[PDB]
Amino acid sequence: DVSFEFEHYQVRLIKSSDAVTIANYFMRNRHHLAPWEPKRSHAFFTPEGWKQRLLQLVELHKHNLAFYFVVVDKNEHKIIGTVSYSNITRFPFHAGHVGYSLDSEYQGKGIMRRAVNVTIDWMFKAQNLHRIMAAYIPRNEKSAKVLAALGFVKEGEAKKYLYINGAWEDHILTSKINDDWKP
Amino acid sequence: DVSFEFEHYQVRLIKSSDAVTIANYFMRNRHHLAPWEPKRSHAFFTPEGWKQRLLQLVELHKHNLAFYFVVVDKNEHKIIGTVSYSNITRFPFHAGHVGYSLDSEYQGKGIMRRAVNVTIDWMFKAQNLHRIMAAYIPRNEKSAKVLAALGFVKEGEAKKYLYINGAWEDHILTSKINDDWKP
Ligand code: NA
Ligand code: NA
Ligand code: NA
Repeated sequence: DVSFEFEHYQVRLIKSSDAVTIANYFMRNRHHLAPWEPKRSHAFFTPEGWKQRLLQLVELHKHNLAFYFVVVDKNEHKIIGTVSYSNITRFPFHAGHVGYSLDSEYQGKGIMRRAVNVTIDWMFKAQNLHRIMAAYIPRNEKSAKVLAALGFVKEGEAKKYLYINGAWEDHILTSKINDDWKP
Repeated sequence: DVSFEFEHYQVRLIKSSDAVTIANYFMRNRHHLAPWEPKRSHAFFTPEGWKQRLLQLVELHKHNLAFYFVVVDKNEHKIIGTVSYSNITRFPFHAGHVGYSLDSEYQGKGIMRRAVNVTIDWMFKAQNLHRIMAAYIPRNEKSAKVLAALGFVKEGEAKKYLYINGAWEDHILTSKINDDWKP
């Protein structure tokens, strides 16, 4: 099954047996991630909430409708990042949205750059997507740099795009196009 | 002295008291190592040979001239690996050579990568080395992957470099440079 390794990390599809570790990761990083993401339900921080979500994701993956990757620190046996491909459409768009997160203690190590690059490559080659879209709040410099480094091209800006922490936030829209897409 | 622990392992400087256990380790891995390393004398595989060797090493440790680390399985109280920093030069090179080995029953667990990573980090930060050199036979894929994972950069190739098991063996030359070295 789908697995990528570099240094002491492993990037792979999330599994049902990840329920506790993924809940631990979002609990651990609750404060760090809170100002950048929409309001989260209680189930989002719990292993029982993730048990249910994982049932849905297994089903989504069966139909090639979603691909939720975790970044594992093999030294620590814990999840330290996520790379999620969602809102996948086939004909006539062949597009998906990518969203990612990283543990607050693993910043500035090029992990997100690598994890996203290897998964985009797989989404293009193994899943035959034509387009991956990403959107980030302009003051999220780390996110901007990652996307630029990976050859995502800025497409414009949607003002007041997503409701986060009680306010509409502008987002830069960016995308990467797969020239080798097969009809 | 210097000590690193992870899982059920400890990486530390070798000591006089290790004479028997280091001997057992090389005697245990004699055959797995013969195709990969230079011919060793008989004394290399005896506790008495190491007593002497250790008296020299203990001395090199004292004047920061050499750092011979062992990897210990704390559960079994056995040495299962080595990481040796030798050929150390201060001004105007600030460089040394790393050589390492792992017990053949302990392969595939990333033990070597972690042992070398944590000690390179110490050589850079606590010993202020500028450069660590490593060289490997191209068909030693296990060694190549360790070095790649730790960010060693290929500098070239030395044909017919070391005489091993009755023939001169080509070696890839690699290094890691400490950008934070202080003059
Ligand atoms: Na953002
Ligand atoms: Na490591
Ligand atoms: Na020989």
